[PDB]
Amino acid sequence: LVHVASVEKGRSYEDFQKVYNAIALKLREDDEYDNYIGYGPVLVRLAWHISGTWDKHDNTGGSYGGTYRFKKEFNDPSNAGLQNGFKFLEPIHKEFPWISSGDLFSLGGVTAVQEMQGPKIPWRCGRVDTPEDTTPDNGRLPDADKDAGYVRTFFQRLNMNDREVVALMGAHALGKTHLKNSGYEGPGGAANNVFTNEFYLNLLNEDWKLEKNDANNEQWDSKSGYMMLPTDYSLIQDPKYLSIVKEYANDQDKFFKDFSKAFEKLLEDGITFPKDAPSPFIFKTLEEQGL
Ligand code: HEM
Repeated sequence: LVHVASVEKGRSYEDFQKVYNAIALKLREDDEYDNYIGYGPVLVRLAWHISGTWDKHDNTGGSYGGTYRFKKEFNDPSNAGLQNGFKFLEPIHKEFPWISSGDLFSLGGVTAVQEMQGPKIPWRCGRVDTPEDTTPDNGRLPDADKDAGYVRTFFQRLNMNDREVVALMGAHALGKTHLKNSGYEGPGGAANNVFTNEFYLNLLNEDWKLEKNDANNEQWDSKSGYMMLPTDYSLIQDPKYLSIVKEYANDQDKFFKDFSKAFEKLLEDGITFPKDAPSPFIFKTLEEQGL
């Protein structure tokens, strides 16, 4: 399967910076969502789940085709709760009907991270919508109730290595688990709509307790009111993972730099970019624009 990036006709940096600003302006406006967390965390989760279907072996799945717009992927049990990120973006797609679905879902994730004061993420245009029959089947996204060997093995399919996996998981400092979506409940920290390295700090400094929640699932709970998933706590159980966790709890700039590279790579897996294709765009935030 080859998927070649095709820039939307005649579009350039300024067009996509207009779509960025539209998403970012609505993130500021619709602030009440999920008890004032706002839409940013569900939008970086949506960009991860449309990319996380990729399989390196046959180049199926991935962010290129925008296939989450089809019922099979929209109704995947693993995507429960992401309909709220879709409905947030649907106004903006009506306003810029020329951007492809893959591009709009991935730029929403980029915009949310930078607007929640994360690192800049280089983003590239050119994903092309593909037919309903290209939609990957349910079951390619990871279970939460498993251990470190499962996480390592699952992420080899998206060929991410240990460092990349640990840098990507730092995004679980954002938002929260919702019992009616996943059977898990609670936030992982106090700053859950500002991008920081707090996931790593909480993992190493809190007093975790294995408890059973109302959906009868086990999760790691702390006195402070935070929770960690079994696959999250996995990172301090494995010796290779645990020493990268310590590296990111001791250096927030290295965390930001490595997250930026692994999230771009995540979003680009499966796509062939021609050598005459434009460079990756670095978008300015509303704040850097005085907007
Ligand atoms: C083995 C890996 C992973 C598993 C099992 C997993 C699982 C989960 C689960 C069960 C939730 C709760 C969903 C809900 O109830 O609403 C969640 C939320 C979230 N995850 Fe993951 N995740 C994984 C990796 C990642 C990665 C790599 C990213 C992003 C780079 C990510 C970003 C998020 C975000 C931002 C949320 C919060 C959503 C919200 O607030 O609504 N996840 N994760």
